[PDB]
Parts: sequence; C-alpha cells; structure tokens
Amino acid sequence: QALKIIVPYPAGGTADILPRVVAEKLRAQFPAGVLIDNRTGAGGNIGAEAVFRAEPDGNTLLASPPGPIAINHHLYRKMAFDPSKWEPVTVLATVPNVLVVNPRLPVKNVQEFIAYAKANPGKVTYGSQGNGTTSHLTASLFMQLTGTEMVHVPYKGTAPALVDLVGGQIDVFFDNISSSLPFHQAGKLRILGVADEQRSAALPEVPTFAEQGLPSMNAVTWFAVVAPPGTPAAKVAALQKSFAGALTQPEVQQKFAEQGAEPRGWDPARTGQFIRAESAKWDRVIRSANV
Repeated sequence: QALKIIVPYPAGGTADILPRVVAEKLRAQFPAGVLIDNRTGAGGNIGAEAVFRAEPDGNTLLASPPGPIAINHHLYRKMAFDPSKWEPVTVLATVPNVLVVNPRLPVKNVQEFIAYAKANPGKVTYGSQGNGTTSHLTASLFMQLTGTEMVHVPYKGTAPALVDLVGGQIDVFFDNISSSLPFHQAGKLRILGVADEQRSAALPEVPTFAEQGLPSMNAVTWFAVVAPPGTPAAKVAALQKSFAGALTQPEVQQKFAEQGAEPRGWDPARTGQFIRAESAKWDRVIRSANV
C-alpha cells in the first residue's frame, strides 16, 4: 500500500518542497513507496477534491497550504467539497508573512508606517498576488486592525508585485518572508514587521508586529496534512507520529529553514483547533473586505 500525497500546487515551490523533504525520511516505513503527486488548479481545489473523494484509509492524503483546507469555501461561491469535513493530521510548518516596503518609503518600522498611512489616507498602495490571495488577505487584516486605507494593486503572482515594489511602482507588499528575504539582506527592500507570534529564524533583527504594538497581526502560510472525511483516528494518529518524527531530523529542519519555514508537527487535536480557528479568522477578514 503506497502512501499517496497530493500537493495541489506545482512542483518546485515551497508547497511541494516541504512534504517532499519529509517524505524522503519516511521511505523505510512505506515499503510500497511514498508518492508526491502535483495537481494544480482552482486555488488548490482540484487536488483537494481528488483527496476528499478518495478512500478514507489514510493512504491518500492532501499536503497543502491553507487555500483548500480553511479559506476557499469563504471565497468560492460553490465548491465540489466541504472543507470543514477534512480529517486533520498535522501542520508540517509555518512560513510567516511580512510587511515589506520600498526603501525610499520614509518609514523605519511598523508604527511609523501606520502613521504614514493615516496621514496620507487612501494614498498608500499595496500590491498583491490577486484577490483572495494570502498577500491580499494579510493586507486586509492589517487595515482592519489599524483602520488604515490603502489602494489595492493586484498582480499575476509574486514576481510582478516584487518587481514593482523594488522599482517603486507600489509602496508596500505583504509578502511571505522567503520571497522578500534576500532583497532585505541586500538593503534593497525593507521588511518592517513579521506577522507571527515570534520572530523568524531567518531574520533575527526584524521584530514581530506584536512587539511593535499590533499583537493580533499574525498571518502565516501554514502547510498542513489532512485526510479524507471519516479516516479512523488511530490511522490519523499513526500518520502524525510519523510526520513529527521526520521533522525532528536535522536535515529536514535545515531544508525547512532554507524555505523560511518553521517545523511544527502538531498533534491531530492541536491541528484541528488551529484549522477551525483559521477558517473563522479569515472568513471574518474576507467579509470585512469582500471577495
């Protein structure tokens, strides 16, 4: 019985790399092999649906960022499955979002940026990867927490947005840390804040938003494993224990750090609470801003 893990995003990105690094460590346990299948489309809904439908024996699993687990059903009018019915296994890792600005912007930190945005109401421009994306929703969270108003400029993905931020065609981007990190290290962008409960290992000198007085401003790309509805608890538990064991291995922790990723390996109970908490949080953000 081979373990099939569907990643509903292309090969070669973070969503693909993390479950692959982990699955490399699981080989001895899964003699019939561990197979990562990439199935792109519809915000992860295409791959997600294939797992949702599969036999709930724990040998078909979805390894995904949040979209098809906790977010999409708040964005998409109708979908082929109900995300609230996923059986949680684990969270492999978290990659925090950050507030990044063009260095000519005359702000040094979050409070200064907040003040700039309020003195220049409706004028500061933020890029995103498109409506409903993590960058769009993170910006929306920030604005609802701070009562700032900023102009949305949607891009086809991260690279066009990052190019415009570097060039100065937009003022700000709520990027994932690994995208912006090397630009910040070369002083070519300025990361003001990390939207997480603790600082990032990859950027020890940049404070969190909590430490800059905005403690509710947490926004991370979490990579979870979930099983089809009705997968038995004992199988779920055995799988999570296996994933947690791999995340211990130094080589896995190093390859995760290389992506800006903090390993988690949370137990099924913790994982479920977190997902349910995230669904609620992001629905609340989407309603206050629209889809």
